[PDB]
Amino acid sequence: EEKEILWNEAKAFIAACYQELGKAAEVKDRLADIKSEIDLTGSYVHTKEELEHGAKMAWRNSNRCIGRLFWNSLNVIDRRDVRTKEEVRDALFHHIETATNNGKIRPTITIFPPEEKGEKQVEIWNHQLIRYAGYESDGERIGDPASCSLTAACEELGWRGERTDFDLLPLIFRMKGDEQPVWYELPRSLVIEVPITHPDIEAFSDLELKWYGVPIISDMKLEVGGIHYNAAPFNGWYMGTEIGARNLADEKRYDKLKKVASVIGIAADYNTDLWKDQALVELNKAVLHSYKKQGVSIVDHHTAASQFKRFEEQAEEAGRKLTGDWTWLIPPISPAATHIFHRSYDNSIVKPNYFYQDKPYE
Amino acid sequence: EEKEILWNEAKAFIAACYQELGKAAEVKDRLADIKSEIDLTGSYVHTKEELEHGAKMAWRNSNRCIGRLFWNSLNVIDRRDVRTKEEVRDALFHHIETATNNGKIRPTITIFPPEEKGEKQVEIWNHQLIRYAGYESDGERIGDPASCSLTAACEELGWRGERTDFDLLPLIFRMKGDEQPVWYELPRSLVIEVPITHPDIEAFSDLELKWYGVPIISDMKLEVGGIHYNAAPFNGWYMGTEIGARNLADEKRYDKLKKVASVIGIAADYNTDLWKDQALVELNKAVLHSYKKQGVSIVDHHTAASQFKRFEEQAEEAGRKLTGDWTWLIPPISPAATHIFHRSYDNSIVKPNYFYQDKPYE
Ligand code: HEM
Ligand code: HEM
Ligand SMILES: Cc1cc(N)nc(COc2cncc(CNCCc3cccc(F)c3)c2)c1
Ligand SMILES: Cc1cc(N)nc(COc2cncc(CNCCc3cccc(F)c3)c2)c1
Ligand SMILES: C[C@H](O)[C@H](O)[C@H]1CNc2nc(N)[nH]c(=O)c2N1
Ligand SMILES: C[C@H](O)[C@H](O)[C@H]1CNc2nc(N)[nH]c(=O)c2N1
Ligand SMILES: [Cl-]
Ligand SMILES: [Cl-]
Repeated sequence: EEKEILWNEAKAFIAACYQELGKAAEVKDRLADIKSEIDLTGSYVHTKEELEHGAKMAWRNSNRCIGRLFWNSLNVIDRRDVRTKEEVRDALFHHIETATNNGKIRPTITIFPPEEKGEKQVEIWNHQLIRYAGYESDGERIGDPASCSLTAACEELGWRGERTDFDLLPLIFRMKGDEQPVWYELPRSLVIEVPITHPDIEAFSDLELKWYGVPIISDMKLEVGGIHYNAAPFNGWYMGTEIGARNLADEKRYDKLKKVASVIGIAADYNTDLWKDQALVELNKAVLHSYKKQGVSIVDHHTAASQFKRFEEQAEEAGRKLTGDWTWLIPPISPAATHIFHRSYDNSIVKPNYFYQDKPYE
Repeated sequence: EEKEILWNEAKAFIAACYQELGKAAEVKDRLADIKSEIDLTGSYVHTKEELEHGAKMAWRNSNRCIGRLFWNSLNVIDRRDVRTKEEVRDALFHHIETATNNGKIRPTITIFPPEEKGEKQVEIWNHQLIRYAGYESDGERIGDPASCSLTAACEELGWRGERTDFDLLPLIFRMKGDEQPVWYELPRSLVIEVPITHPDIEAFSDLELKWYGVPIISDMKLEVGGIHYNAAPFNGWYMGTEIGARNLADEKRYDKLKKVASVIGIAADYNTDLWKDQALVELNKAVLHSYKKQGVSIVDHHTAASQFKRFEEQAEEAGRKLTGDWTWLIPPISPAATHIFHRSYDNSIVKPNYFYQDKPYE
């Protein structure tokens, strides 16, 4: 059964991949090769062409992603050759450097060896490669609450955070054969951060807010033609609302709205004053302004929605079915000001794609 | 088949209705009565108790409604006794008066005779009892574009609008047996309107915006125990966002955001300035302020969401399954600031309920 699943997915992937690459005449022979290889070894190995396009198709099929217009320009780094934790660490460091690109962010994915018998070769513990630690003890909340369980895990393994609101978590991953993951502190020279200021309101800096430049998802599984790439971190640039409307605004995250209201000089007493709404807008203006002043790539939700419309149009012109998750595609502020809000999307799952997987901690 | 459907729905409704009313011992006899009545006549007649509670259950089951906390206090007016267009007109006039209640809006429903053989006794053409006309000719847009097709229909029948941006449409409905609907102009003394001003920005009045006090949906079908009440208009009070984020903001409605931006003194040139978002917030603050100053009932989306949370809690305590449409329940501004955004809802259809029906025009 396990191998029949692999063969079925491989058949579907290769046909589709080779179609798009105008290599349709080579499907027949390559399928035989794969079929023999699965019979002999219990698996098959992607060509670099197949792997690159698979990772691109996977982004294109990500229903919850508004930034899919640029699926075909994804920078794919092939690291199936790594065998040591030093090599994984350096590959991860390199990803941060080249994706950051001095602020001109390059959408990039680094692909590590895939699962064998469902056996992971490399197991990344980080949710993102760059993220802030979180602490909760004796009514004391510090940092990012979403990071509380990973933070406590790292601190088991001998790491200690400074207990600032923005402690950088170490890279943490486990190798096949090892019982414990290893952790490495991030070189600060690799991590761009942006202080949040407001274009009009000088007092905004009193909040001492900041965020990191590059969101690098490192805990999802990339599936291509029946092959499970459990370790394959990828990044784009931020949409402003992810930071200003969620990361810094959610009560279960940094919960900054009351403080924003105070520094922008409005009362936070009456629901009918819409003070949360006003604070959200100003905080979001601040995030966009700050990233642009520093020369770090970012997109606002209006521009992003316009780009996504072009993605929709391109899908139609290419004769591709479009899939999407309305609940994730709408931005968390002024969603009805985007075209997305006013139409519906088929939330079917097409492969290749990126998938959730169970956390090794918790 | 038609009558078996009626009997099945009746069985399910009466059992549930009489349970909630603590009249469970009377289910058996009432079902026989209904069963005989369907056999003899092809239908059955609700007691006033059944009708009132049915209309209440129907509101409680309305998945897309955030204001369901107050389902049990709905004011039900039984007008199954009407036979003449004069009686329907006066019933409609009365609904507007008593629901408006000098600004202290009473959630009310007026229930007209139900369909017989799927044959309507009364056929209401209005989408809401109080709404603005819309015109489109020679590139000229006036009023509410959502009303363009009904407006053109009324103007076929001898009505003529003043072609102001806020022409009140006449009541328009057709009686069984008549080929054409009749129309009656609304007495202005019955219709409360609210001029939109802003609490801080004096120039806001230059926009000369206004809206009507009471949203009275008059084109949906109320279904109770297999009986189709196609004509049964109902009202609540407005949630502010319905007016400020949709009716006045949508490009396909009044499309006022650029004008709002100008009068609040901000540029409408760059997506990254979030000018639409800022304009939306101020326009929505204006709507809430204006309704409150005039003494007309209204609720903000934060307070409404808090109320809906209590509805959720009450459903659980009563042992009732909760149903809802996430896509309609989230407010169109700052949705992630409400609890609704952060959970999921089962969108199953439970009866009694209100349903869409085909328009007699278009
Ligand atoms: C280039 C800039 C990009 C932008 C602005 C962007 C924007 C977004 C946003 C706003 C979300 C919503 C997630 C949330 O609300 O927390 C999202 C989800 C997602 N994006 Fe993108 N994205 C970009 C690039 C990429 C790339 C390069 C990939 C992968 C190759 C990707 C794959 C995804 C996936 C898988 C999700 C959903 C993750 C989940 O299920 O939780 N995106 N994107
Ligand atoms: C008391 C104040 C009420 C408030 C604040 C309220 C709020 C809302 C809101 C905001 C919507 C969303 C509709 C849209 O986005 O256009 C809605 C939908 C709805 N409400 Fe309510 N509502 C109230 C009372 C009622 C009453 C009395 C009924 C019926 C007895 C009702 C039945 C519905 C129905 C059926 C819908 C969905 C209509 C559709 O499918 O398009 N509501 N409500
Ligand atoms: C590559 C990329 C670029 C960009 N601008 N934004 C993204 C956002 O993608 C994610 C960011 N952060 C977390 C996730 C995954 N979250 C999984 C947990 C979860 C599940 C369901 C709902 C929820 F709110 C949270 C995806 C990814
Ligand atoms: C009773 C009541 C109170 C209150 N505050 N708000 C409401 C709102 O309910 C509606 C208001 N206006 C129109 C409708 C029905 N719209 C049907 C057309 C439609 C279908 C699907 C999507 C859409 F945007 C529009 C319901 C109803
Ligand atoms: C059909 C499409 O999802 C459309 O934009 C929906 C979204 N959710 C909504 N929510 C509300 N409250 N009102 C609406 O008219 C809609 N329209
Ligand atoms: C599961 C629940 O619907 C939750 O609030 C969803 C809604 N849509 C979302 N949309 C985005 N972009 N990000 C999220 O985390 C969520 N969470
Ligand atoms: Cl993030
Ligand atoms: Cl309305």
